[PDB]
Amino acid sequence: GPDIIPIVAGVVAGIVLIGLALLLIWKLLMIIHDRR
Repeated sequence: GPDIIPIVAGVVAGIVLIGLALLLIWKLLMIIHDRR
């Protein structure tokens, strides 16, 4: 869209960081119940 690119660069970027940050901490959750 018009005058929306600047917004996407910020949001679309953070979206990739959230999906990666969750998968990281995710391993910290399973690593505990892995030995349980």
